[PDB]
Amino acid sequence: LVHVASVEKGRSYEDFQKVYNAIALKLREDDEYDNYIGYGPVLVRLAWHISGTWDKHDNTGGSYGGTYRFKKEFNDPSNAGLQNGFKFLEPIHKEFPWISSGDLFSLGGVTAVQEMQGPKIPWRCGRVDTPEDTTPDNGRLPDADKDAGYVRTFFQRLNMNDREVVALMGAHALGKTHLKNSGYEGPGGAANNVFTNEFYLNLLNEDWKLEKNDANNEQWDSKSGYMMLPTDYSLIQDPKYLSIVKEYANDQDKFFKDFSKAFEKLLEDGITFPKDAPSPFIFKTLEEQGL
Ligand code: HEM
Repeated sequence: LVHVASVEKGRSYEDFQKVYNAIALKLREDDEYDNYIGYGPVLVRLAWHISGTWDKHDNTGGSYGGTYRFKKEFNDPSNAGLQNGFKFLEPIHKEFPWISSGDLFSLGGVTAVQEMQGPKIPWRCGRVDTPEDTTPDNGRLPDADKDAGYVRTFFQRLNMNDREVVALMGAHALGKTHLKNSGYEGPGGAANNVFTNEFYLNLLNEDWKLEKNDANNEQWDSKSGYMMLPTDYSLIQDPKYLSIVKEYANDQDKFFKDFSKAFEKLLEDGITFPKDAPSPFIFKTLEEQGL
């Protein structure tokens, strides 16, 4: 399967910076969502789940085709709760009907991270919508109730290595688990709509307790009111993972730099970019624009 990036006709940096600003302006406006967390965390989760279907072996799945717009992927049990990120973006797609679905879902994730004061993420245009029959089947996204060997093995399919996996998981400092979506409940920290390295700090400094929640699932709970998933706590159980966790709890700039590279790579897996294709765009935030 080859998927070649095709820039939307005649579009350039300024067009996509207009779509960025539209998403970012609505993130500021619709602030009440999920008890004032706002839409940013569900939008970086949506960009991860449309990319996380990729399989390196046959180049199926991935962010290129925008296939989450089809019922099979929209109704995947693993995507429960992401309909709220879709409905947030649907106004903006009506306003810029020329951007492809893959591009709009991935730029929403980029915009949310930078607007929640994360690192800049280089983003590239050119994903092309593909037919309903290209939609990957349910079951390619990871279970939460498993251990470190499962996480390592699952992420080899998206060929991410240990460092990349640990840098990507730092995004679980954002938002929260919702019992009616996943059977898990609670936030992982106090700053859950500002991008920081707090996931790593909480993992190493809190007093975790294995408890059973109302959906009868086990999760790691702390006195402070935070929770960690079994696959999250996995990172301090494995010796290779645990020493990268310590590296990111001791250096927030290295965390930001490595997250930026692994999230771009995540979003680009499966796509062939021609050598005459434009460079990756670095978008300015509303704040850097005085907007
Ligand atoms: C083995 C890996 C992973 C598993 C099992 C997993 C699982 C989960 C689960 C069960 C939730 C709760 C969903 C809900 O109830 O609403 C969640 C939320 C979230 N995850 Fe993951 N995740 C994984 C990796 C990642 C990665 C790599 C990213 C992003 C780079 C990510 C970003 C998020 C975000 C931002 C949320 C919060 C959503 C919200 O607030 O609504 N996840 N994760």
